[PDB]
Amino acid sequence: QAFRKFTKSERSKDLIKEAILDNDFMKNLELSQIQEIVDCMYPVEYGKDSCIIKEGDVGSLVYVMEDGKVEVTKEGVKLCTMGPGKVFGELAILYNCTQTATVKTLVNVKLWAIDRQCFQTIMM
Repeated sequence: QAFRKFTKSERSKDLIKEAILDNDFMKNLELSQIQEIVDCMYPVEYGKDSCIIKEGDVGSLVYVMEDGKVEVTKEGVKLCTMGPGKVFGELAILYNCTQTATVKTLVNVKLWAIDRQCFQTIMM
């Protein structure tokens, strides 16, 4: 039952909650689960032109964008761009499978990540 609270700003808590409630796979979580996810999220930064996750890789974190923009690609096609308040990486963890798409930064990016063990603890 791995878990750890990371102290963060009120704006960041609101951003994580908005991202959860905006995603069809996550938006029906109980309030207690939403808060546990908020608490277990920790900050990560990736410089511009950096792959966050690559298609075909095993999942390790669930990500919520905080600042900057990422491009999601598959088979060399831009699927979309993702800015603040968007979740990604949850499917690989929820369905214990590899990443369907690559996510690469277009500019310097800040995001919130939750370790798969903590996400698994909360979903249980």
